[PDB]
Amino acid sequence: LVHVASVEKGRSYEDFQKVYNAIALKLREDDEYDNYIGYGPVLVRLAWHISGTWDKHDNTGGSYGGTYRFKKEFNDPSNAGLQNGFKFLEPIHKEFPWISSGDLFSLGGVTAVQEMQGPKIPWRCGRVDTPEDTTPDNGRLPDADKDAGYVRTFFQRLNMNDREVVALMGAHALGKTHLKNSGYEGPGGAANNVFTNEFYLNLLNEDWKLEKNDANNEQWDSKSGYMMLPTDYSLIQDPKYLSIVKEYANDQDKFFKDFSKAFEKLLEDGITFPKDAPSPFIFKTLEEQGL
Ligand code: HEM
Repeated sequence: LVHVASVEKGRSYEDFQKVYNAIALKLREDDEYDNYIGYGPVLVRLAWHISGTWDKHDNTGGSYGGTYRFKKEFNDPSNAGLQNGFKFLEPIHKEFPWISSGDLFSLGGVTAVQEMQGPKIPWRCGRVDTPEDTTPDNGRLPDADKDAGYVRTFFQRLNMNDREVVALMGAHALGKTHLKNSGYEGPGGAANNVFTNEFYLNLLNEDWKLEKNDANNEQWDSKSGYMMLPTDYSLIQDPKYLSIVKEYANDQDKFFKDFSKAFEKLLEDGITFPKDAPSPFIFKTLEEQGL
């Protein structure tokens, strides 16, 4: 399967910076969502789940085709709760009907991270919508109730290595688990709509307790009111993972730099970019624009 990036006709940096600003302006406006967390965390989760279907072996799945717009992927049990990120973006797609679905879902994730004061993420245009029959089947996204060997093995399919996996998981400092979506409940920290390295700090400094929640699932709970998933706590159980966790709890700039590279790579897996294709765009935030 080859998927070649095709820039939307005649579009350039300024067009996509207009779509960025539209998403970012609505993130500021619709602030009440999920008890004032706002839409940013569900939008970086949506960009991860449309990319996380990729399989390196046959180049199926991935962010290129925008296939989450089809019922099979929209109704995947693993995507429960992401309909709220879709409905947030649907106004903006009506306003810029020329951007492809893959591009709009991935730029929403980029915009949310930078607007929640994360690192800049280089983003590239050119994903092309593909037919309903290209939609990957349910079951390619990871279970939460498993251990470190499962996480390592699952992420080899998206060929991410240990460092990349640990840098990507730092995004679980954002938002929260919702019992009616996943059977898990609670936030992982106090700053859950500002991008920081707090996931790593909480993992190493809190007093975790294995408890059973109302959906009868086990999760790691702390006195402070935070929770960690079994696959999250996995990172301090494995010796290779645990020493990268310590590296990111001791250096927030290295965390930001490595997250930026692994999230771009995540979003680009499966796509062939021609050598005459434009460079990756670095978008300015509303704040850097005085907007
Ligand atoms: C083995 C890996 C992973 C598993 C099992 C997993 C699982 C989960 C689960 C069960 C939730 C709760 C969903 C809900 O109830 O609403 C969640 C939320 C979230 N995850 Fe993951 N995740 C994984 C990796 C990642 C990665 C790599 C990213 C992003 C780079 C990510 C970003 C998020 C975000 C931002 C949320 C919060 C959503 C919200 O607030 O609504 N996840 N994760």
